[PDB]
Amino acid sequence: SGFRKMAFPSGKVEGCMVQVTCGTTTLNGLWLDDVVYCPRHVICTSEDMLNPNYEDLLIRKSNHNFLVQAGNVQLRVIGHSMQNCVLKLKVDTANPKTPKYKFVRIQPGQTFSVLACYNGSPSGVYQCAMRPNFTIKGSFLNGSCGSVGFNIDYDCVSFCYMHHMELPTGVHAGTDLEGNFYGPFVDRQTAQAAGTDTTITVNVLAWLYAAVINGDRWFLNRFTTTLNDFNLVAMKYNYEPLTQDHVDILGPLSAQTGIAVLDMCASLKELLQNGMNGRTILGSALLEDEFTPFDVVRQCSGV
Amino acid sequence: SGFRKMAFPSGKVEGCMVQVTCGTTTLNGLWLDDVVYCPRHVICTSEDMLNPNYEDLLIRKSNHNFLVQAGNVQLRVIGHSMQNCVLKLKVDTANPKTPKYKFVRIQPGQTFSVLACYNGSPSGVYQCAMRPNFTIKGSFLNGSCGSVGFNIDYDCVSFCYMHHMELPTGVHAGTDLEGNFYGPFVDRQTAQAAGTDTTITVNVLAWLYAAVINGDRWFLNRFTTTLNDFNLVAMKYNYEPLTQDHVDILGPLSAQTGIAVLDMCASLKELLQNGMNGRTILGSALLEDEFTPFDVVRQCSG
Ligand SMILES: O=C(N(CCCOc1ccccc1)Cc1ccns1)N1CCc2c(F)cccc21
Ligand SMILES: O=C(N(CCCOc1ccccc1)Cc1ccns1)N1CCc2c(F)cccc21
Repeated sequence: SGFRKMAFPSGKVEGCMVQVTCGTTTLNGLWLDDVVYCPRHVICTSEDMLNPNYEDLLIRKSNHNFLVQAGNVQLRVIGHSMQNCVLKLKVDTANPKTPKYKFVRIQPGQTFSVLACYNGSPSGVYQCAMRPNFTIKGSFLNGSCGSVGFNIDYDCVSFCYMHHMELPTGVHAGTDLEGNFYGPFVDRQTAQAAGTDTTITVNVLAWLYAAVINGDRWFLNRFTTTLNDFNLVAMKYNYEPLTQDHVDILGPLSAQTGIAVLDMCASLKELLQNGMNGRTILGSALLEDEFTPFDVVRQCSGV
Repeated sequence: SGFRKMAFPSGKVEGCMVQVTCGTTTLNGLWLDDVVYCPRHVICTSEDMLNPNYEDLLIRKSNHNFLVQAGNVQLRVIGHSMQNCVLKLKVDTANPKTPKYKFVRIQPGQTFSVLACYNGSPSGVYQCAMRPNFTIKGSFLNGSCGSVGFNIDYDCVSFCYMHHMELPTGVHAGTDLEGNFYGPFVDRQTAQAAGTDTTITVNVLAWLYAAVINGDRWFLNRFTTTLNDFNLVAMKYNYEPLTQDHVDILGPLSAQTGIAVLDMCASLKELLQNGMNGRTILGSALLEDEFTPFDVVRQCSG
């Protein structure tokens, strides 16, 4: 019993965090095998950030202009290249703590754990969702760039996010580990702003299934809905469209609980209309959208 | 920017988690040097749990009654003893990944990270507070017993909690690593209930200071209160009394924001009475009480 925002155990990632310095700029890098990955803006001054030409900034650098520290130990850089918005530093030592890993690009609505780091030293771990507007609602201060997001499956770490910047609303933007930004954002100080965000409907439905599994049914009703009528209503509350794919993904939870997906949809419609009337669902007074169907299954009793 | 419930990185503790089996009962243990710590109820059958005589149940056990698995590797048990409600198994191998550590007992209102584990295998990490009623609002299924709570300072792990049981309301109870329970609970399956809980006032005020630091300001006011009048309100709404010590601990945040604690109390006083006026504070439609003043400073300025 209980239901918590739970992160993956972070130890496999902790052993990969290093500090990268170029000039007066320090941030975090990810040391896997003999490569360190970090945001390419490490090669920029503050002045450079308005209109950087990364090709021109990088060609002026030699390997020894990059200082990489792994705990107490300096790693020697013996090569560098840029891939999209990520700098890849070849080092002369393979990380002996490299876990089984892959690089994955996630889609909006997917969750991951973030290891927030400063000066190559891990500070804290929390769970995030990729918002529909391609931002994350993290907790990051100056010095956090190059902190990573990940999932773990068996003993395999799937890296999906690297932190690059803060937007004016206090949310965060970054790239996959191939250096491609999530969303329309750029590693340039421009007037970019987060789009108006929306609620991740499939996740809210998963979390309502979690509430049922943990023994709460107060919010159900005697109605059903068509998928189209559900979407017409939900969109009036700035909820994401629910697709047939989402309905399919919810099948196992439907089966475990005996509540048809469109019957849970009718429940959600009524919750948006009514509020909670002084009640809570899994300890929350609002509808939670940062647990995926997978996350509910992961955490909840299968009974 | 941003404000998130954050756990400590768990790697130092991951390297200490093992599986302990006695008969048909399997749960998690903590392997530090050549000793494995786990709940003593591992020595019980389901029948024994109704009215266990732990003294007798342990005397009847030998080293050979215990299996300890560290990953793929069986550790041989070469000694056993009990300290309060914790079983200590001496093993033939010192854990090479033992961190610098201490055992500390925490106070209600204090926070810690939990590494939730099953079959000696870490599955997830989250942040908890020790509630005033000495329970924790965790997330634990069968097989989680022996999962631990901890804080980290520099390179030193301070272990403060070991999971023992679930209560009927779905909250959790356990011990410090010396086997002393938090709260008026016993390791027997008999009728037990969480006391009516109360809200950790100093933590709510800390979180209101966090909201101000993150530019959430709407609940500030000109109008203020006394400690006495505030505490009359606190008592009405099942909040813990606010002490002068609490007021002192919040001093940094008072200074940073220009908002006196008793002015923030009047804000909180209005929120408990008048409510939240449709609104949210840091994305919450409840008053959050599981961030300490230290946790806010740690995350906002660090
Ligand atoms: O948002 C930030 N910074 C760093 C600002 C200083 O950037 C620099 C950059 C280079 C040298 C010295 C200083 C503050 C953060 C808070 C929490 N997370 S990152 N950055 C860093 C990268 C970036 C962009 F490419 C575009 C817009 C903003 C930003
Ligand atoms: O709450 C639990 N259990 C385990 C029940 C099986 O206990 C046993 C114990 C021994 C042998 C066979 C079976 C369910 C949990 C859910 C989430 N966290 S623990 N326990 C185990 C210990 C305990 C007490 F000392 C007093 C009351 C309840 C419990």
